[PDB]
Amino acid sequence: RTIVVTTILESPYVMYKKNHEQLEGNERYEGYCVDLAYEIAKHVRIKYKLSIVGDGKYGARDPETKIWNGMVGELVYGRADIAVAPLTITLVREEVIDFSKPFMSLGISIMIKKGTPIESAEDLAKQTEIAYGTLDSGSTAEFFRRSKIAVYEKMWSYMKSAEPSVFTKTTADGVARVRKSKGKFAFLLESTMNEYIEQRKPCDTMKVGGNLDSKGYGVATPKGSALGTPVNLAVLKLSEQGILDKLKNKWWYDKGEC
Amino acid sequence: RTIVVTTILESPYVMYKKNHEQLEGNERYEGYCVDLAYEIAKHVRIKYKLSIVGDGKYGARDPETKIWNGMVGELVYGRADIAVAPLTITLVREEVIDFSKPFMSLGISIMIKKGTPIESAEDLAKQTEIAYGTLDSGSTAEFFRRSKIAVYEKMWSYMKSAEPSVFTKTTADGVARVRKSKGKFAFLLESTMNEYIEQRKPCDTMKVGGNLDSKGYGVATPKGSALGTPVNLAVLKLSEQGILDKLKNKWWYDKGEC
Ligand SMILES: C=C(C)[C@H]1CN[C@H](C(=O)O)[C@H]1CC(=O)O
Ligand SMILES: C=C(C)[C@H]1CN[C@H](C(=O)O)[C@H]1CC(=O)O
Ligand SMILES: [Zn+2]
Ligand SMILES: [Zn+2]
Repeated sequence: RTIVVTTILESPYVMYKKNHEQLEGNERYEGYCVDLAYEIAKHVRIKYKLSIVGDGKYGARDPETKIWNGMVGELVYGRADIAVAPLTITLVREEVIDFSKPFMSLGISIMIKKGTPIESAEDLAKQTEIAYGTLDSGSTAEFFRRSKIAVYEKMWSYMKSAEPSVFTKTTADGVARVRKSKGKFAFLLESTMNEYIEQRKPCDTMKVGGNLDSKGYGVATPKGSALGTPVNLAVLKLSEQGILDKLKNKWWYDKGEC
Repeated sequence: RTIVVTTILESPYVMYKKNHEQLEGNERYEGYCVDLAYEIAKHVRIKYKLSIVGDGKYGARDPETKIWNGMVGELVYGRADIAVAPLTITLVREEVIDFSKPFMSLGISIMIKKGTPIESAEDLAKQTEIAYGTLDSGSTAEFFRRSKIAVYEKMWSYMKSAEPSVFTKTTADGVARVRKSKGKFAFLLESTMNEYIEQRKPCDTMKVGGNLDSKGYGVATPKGSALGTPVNLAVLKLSEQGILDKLKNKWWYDKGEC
């Protein structure tokens, strides 16, 4: 009856409101994905409750246990009805859950500290003075792991052997490390996050080059679900009324501090 | 057994090869969508035959007869198995057919003759010296028709009353009219086509501003079809192996004459 929407803390998708400790239920949270979930639930006509996923992950299958973790896992095992999050639409995920058409478009991109002499992945690849890394798990790591393009294989071989580790746990962590490494560390992250951070004080980062790939985030539901179709048409309607553009502007640029 | 793939002539998606009159079947054609269809059919393991849609349309429902026309129509009425074309993923279409995840990302955009004093839709909207129009039917017309954003309503009201008609039949026609109007006509078209034309001689056009929206083209199949799922995973695989990027580069930029 009250449907379970699994989500995850990630700025500016889902964040605690300033006085969250005095608040209850969905009121604790705000952000792009909270507003999206509200809009979708209005069109599909459902009451829902946002739940932060317990294990803090997006969704991968353990090669040993074959268990899906994260939000994908909550859907696969029947413990959530919908996931609304910056969940990258990937083939291994699409094989076990259903994604809506993308609510957001993006690509893997490069974050540098202002003044770093790097404009492209090719600049990074041909050197070692400036270190570079992805998140430890997620779709970006996986892009590099699986790539068969020369530049990207190089980069992956470099990252997978670099001492000490170039990979980081969270967006915050990768960003802190760009900001503290005096130009000697670039972070490979999705363009959406990169763009957001660039408009945040201290305004010492920038996105450089084009993106390395082209993909989307999708709202996810379990296979066979009766919410699949209405959720999909809901994303398209919202896209077509301009509401997805409006919410991106709201959370990325209306408040931009740079 | 040999599955019917409906398509349409549109450069550089599907074009006649130089010696097409001496050739037979799928060999008559080349382009981005011909290569896509080949790649998809390889992964899904199907033999197929490309058919140019008889009525030369993409897909709309007549408000009087309720008949779907064009490629969408061929799928809806059972006369084609798959459509592979620059078919924009729209809600009214998604309600009657199935689209794969997008194979290409894009948006409505502005084409000007080089030297026209226009950088944005806002520049166009606030004036009449420089005329502007969309194709007569398609997703772009429909964007403007349905928009509730102020700038775009203005533009739509202007276009729907302008004398003589600002709307044109085909991409070629809109382009010819940009090129012959001495800077007094701008064409609103999808960014993909705009980008292609900009790399074609006489190199007298350019794309200006950002896009007005964000959407994709999808491969389409009839609702309930056994090819739906494999086609969808096939697009994602191809996206993930870099083949969609490779084909775009091939048809848009490898040969670019500007
Ligand atoms: C925030 C992180 C862990 C997520 C967000 N989208 C990707 C995902 O859906 O896997 C991850 C980012 C990345 O891999 O660069
Ligand atoms: C080539 C034309 C008629 C097609 C291509 N995509 C759009 C469609 O799928 O409707 C149309 C373009 C447009 O509306 O600007
Ligand atoms: Zn707190
Ligand atoms: Zn000919």
